Amino acid sequence: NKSKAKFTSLAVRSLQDRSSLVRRNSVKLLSKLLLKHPFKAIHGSQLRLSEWEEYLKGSESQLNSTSVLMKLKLMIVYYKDAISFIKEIHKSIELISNLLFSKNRNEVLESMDFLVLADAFDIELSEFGIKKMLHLV
DNA sequence: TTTTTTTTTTTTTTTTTTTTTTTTTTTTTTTTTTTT
Repeated sequence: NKSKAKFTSLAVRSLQDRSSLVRRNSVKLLSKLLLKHPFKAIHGSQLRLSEWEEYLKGSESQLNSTSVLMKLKLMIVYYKDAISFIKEIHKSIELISNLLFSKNRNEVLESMDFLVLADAFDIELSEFGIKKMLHLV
C-alpha cells in the first residue's frame, strides 16, 4: 500500500511527458489505481476532499481532547495519506482535463475513460472535467 | 471463449527530389577609324 502513493506521484509527473504513448499509459495506470484502492475499509468508494478534511479535523480534535494514543496516531496518518492521495488525483484530473485536446485519438479516449471513472466516485472537480469533455463535439 | 496471426496505424529518423538565386559565353547593332 505504501508504494501506491509513489506510483501515483510518478504517474502524475509522467502525465506531462512529451511522448503520447507514455501519457496514455500513465492515464491507464491512474485509472487502474483509482478503480481499486486500499482506501475502502471505511466510507469506501467515496473520495470527497471536504468530507475527508472534516473527518481529519474531527480526528485531530479527538486526539487533542493505552491503545488510544497509537490508535489515533494510525488513524491520523491514514487520513493524511488519504488526503494526499485525493490531492494527487485532483491534480491528475486537472492535468488530464487540460490534456483532453490531443492529436492522437487513443489518448483522448483514455482521458475520457479516466474522467468518467473519476466522475463515478463523487469528486468536486469531476464536474469541471465533464464540462471540458462536453466541448469534444 | 481464448490465443495467435495479419495488417494497419503511429511515431522518429533518414533520405530524395525540387529549385531558387549565382555566374558565364556568344552574337548583334552602333559608332569611330582608315582606305581608297
